[PDB]
Amino acid sequence: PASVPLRTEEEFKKFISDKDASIVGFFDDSFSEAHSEFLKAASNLRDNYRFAHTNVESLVNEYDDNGEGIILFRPSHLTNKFEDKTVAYTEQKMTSGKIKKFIQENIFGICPHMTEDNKDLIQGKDLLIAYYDVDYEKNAKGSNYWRNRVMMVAKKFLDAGHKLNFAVASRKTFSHELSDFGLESTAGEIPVVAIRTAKGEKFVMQEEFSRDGKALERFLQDYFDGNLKRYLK
Repeated sequence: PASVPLRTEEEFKKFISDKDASIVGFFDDSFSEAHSEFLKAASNLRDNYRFAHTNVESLVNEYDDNGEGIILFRPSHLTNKFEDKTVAYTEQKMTSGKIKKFIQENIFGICPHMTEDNKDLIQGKDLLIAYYDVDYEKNAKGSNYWRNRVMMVAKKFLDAGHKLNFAVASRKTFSHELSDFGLESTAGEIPVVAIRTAKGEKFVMQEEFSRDGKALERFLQDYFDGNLKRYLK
């Protein structure tokens, strides 16, 4: 069952309550080229992502207007002012190739929480990570406080046309990665920040992370302007 059939609204609401994102197909025609292409995408990628599909009429009618849609639902605990919880597939034609691209480009949003499980999906492109005591079990309050500050700043650079991906991550979980940046792992609350480019250059924020976001802002400005020396371990 590469994609989970959702048979009621209640099963749908259950599916999307996960700590990870949901990729949900809405098809009134289970035999269409499009439905087939989604099950193909689902069979191909189900090891790293959560797929489900539905022909429940109220659901299909809600999320698409022509009985043929895909929506990504990002995790409820991560919803924020800077982006929306849902992303619709808006290409005219659904192919497995286009669908995989849409997942890769949209599933994580402005600043995912990087975990042990999703790290290989998030890493690989030019990426800023803020590391701190992220833990949505015991510390949702702290986790949101710092993530909202990273996102507020990131959103401004993104809107301005800059290309860089962002994430937050546990300074404890990723204690080993930190040594790449000459950062130590502590139980301390204040984020440390470093960028790794796709081509392997590392840039480490020097100033302390200020509550108003301006230290991050100055670091990113210098990064984009080409004013930072890279970190050599």
